[PDB]
Amino acid sequence: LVHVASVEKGRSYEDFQKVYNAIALKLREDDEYDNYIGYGPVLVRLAWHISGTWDKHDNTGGSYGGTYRFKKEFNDPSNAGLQNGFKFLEPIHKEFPWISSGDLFSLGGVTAVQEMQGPKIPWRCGRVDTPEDTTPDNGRLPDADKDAGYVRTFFQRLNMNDREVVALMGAHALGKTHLKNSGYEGPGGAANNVFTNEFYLNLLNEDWKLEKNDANNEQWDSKSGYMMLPTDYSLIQDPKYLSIVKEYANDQDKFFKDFSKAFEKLLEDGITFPKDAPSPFIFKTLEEQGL
Ligand code: HEM
Repeated sequence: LVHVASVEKGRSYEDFQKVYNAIALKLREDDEYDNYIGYGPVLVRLAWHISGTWDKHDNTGGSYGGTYRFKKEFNDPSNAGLQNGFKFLEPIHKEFPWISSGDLFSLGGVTAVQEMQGPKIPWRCGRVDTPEDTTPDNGRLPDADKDAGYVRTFFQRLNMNDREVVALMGAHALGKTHLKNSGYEGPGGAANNVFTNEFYLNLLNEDWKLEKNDANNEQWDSKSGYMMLPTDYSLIQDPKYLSIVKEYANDQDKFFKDFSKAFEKLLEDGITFPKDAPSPFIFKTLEEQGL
């Protein structure tokens, strides 16, 4: 399967910076969502789940085709709760009907991270919508109730290595688990709509307790009111993972730099970019624009 990036006709940096600003302006406006967390965390989760279907072996799945717009992927049990990120973006797609679905879902994730004061993420245009029959089947996204060997093995399919996996998981400092979506409940920290390295700090400094929640699932709970998933706590159980966790709890700039590279790579897996294709765009935030 080859998927070649095709820039939307005649579009350039300024067009996509207009779509960025539209998403970012609505993130500021619709602030009440999920008890004032706002839409940013569900939008970086949506960009991860449309990319996380990729399989390196046959180049199926991935962010290129925008296939989450089809019922099979929209109704995947693993995507429960992401309909709220879709409905947030649907106004903006009506306003810029020329951007492809893959591009709009991935730029929403980029915009949310930078607007929640994360690192800049280089983003590239050119994903092309593909037919309903290209939609990957349910079951390619990871279970939460498993251990470190499962996480390592699952992420080899998206060929991410240990460092990349640990840098990507730092995004679980954002938002929260919702019992009616996943059977898990609670936030992982106090700053859950500002991008920081707090996931790593909480993992190493809190007093975790294995408890059973109302959906009868086990999760790691702390006195402070935070929770960690079994696959999250996995990172301090494995010796290779645990020493990268310590590296990111001791250096927030290295965390930001490595997250930026692994999230771009995540979003680009499966796509062939021609050598005459434009460079990756670095978008300015509303704040850097005085907007
Ligand atoms: C083995 C890996 C992973 C598993 C099992 C997993 C699982 C989960 C689960 C069960 C939730 C709760 C969903 C809900 O109830 O609403 C969640 C939320 C979230 N995850 Fe993951 N995740 C994984 C990796 C990642 C990665 C790599 C990213 C992003 C780079 C990510 C970003 C998020 C975000 C931002 C949320 C919060 C959503 C919200 O607030 O609504 N996840 N994760």
